[PDB]
Amino acid sequence: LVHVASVEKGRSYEDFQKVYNAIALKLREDDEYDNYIGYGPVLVRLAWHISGTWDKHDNTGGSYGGTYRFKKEFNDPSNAGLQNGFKFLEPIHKEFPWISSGDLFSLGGVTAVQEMQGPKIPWRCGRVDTPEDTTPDNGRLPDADKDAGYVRTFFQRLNMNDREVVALMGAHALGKTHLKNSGYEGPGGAANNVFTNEFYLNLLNEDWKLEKNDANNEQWDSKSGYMMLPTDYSLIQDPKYLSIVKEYANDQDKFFKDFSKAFEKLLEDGITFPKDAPSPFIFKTLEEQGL
Ligand code: HEM
Repeated sequence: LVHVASVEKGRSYEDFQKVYNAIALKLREDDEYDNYIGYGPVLVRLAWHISGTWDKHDNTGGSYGGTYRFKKEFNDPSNAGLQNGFKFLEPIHKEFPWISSGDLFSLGGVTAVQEMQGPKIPWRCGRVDTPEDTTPDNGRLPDADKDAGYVRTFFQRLNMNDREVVALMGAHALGKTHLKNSGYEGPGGAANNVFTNEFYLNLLNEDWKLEKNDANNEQWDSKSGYMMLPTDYSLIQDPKYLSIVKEYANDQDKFFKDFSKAFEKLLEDGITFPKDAPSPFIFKTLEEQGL
């Protein structure tokens, strides 16, 4: 399967910076969502789940085709709760009907991270919508109730290595688990709509307790009111993972730099970019624009 990036006709940096600003302006406006967390965390989760279907072996799945717009992927049990990120973006797609679905879902994730004061993420245009029959089947996204060997093995399919996996998981400092979506409940920290390295700090400094929640699932709970998933706590159980966790709890700039590279790579897996294709765009935030 080859998927070649095709820039939307005649579009350039300024067009996509207009779509960025539209998403970012609505993130500021619709602030009440999920008890004032706002839409940013569900939008970086949506960009991860449309990319996380990729399989390196046959180049199926991935962010290129925008296939989450089809019922099979929209109704995947693993995507429960992401309909709220879709409905947030649907106004903006009506306003810029020329951007492809893959591009709009991935730029929403980029915009949310930078607007929640994360690192800049280089983003590239050119994903092309593909037919309903290209939609990957349910079951390619990871279970939460498993251990470190499962996480390592699952992420080899998206060929991410240990460092990349640990840098990507730092995004679980954002938002929260919702019992009616996943059977898990609670936030992982106090700053859950500002991008920081707090996931790593909480993992190493809190007093975790294995408890059973109302959906009868086990999760790691702390006195402070935070929770960690079994696959999250996995990172301090494995010796290779645990020493990268310590590296990111001791250096927030290295965390930001490595997250930026692994999230771009995540979003680009499966796509062939021609050598005459434009460079990756670095978008300015509303704040850097005085907007
Ligand atoms: C083995 C890996 C992973 C598993 C099992 C997993 C699982 C989960 C689960 C069960 C939730 C709760 C969903 C809900 O109830 O609403 C969640 C939320 C979230 N995850 Fe993951 N995740 C994984 C990796 C990642 C990665 C790599 C990213 C992003 C780079 C990510 C970003 C998020 C975000 C931002 C949320 C919060 C959503 C919200 O607030 O609504 N996840 N994760």
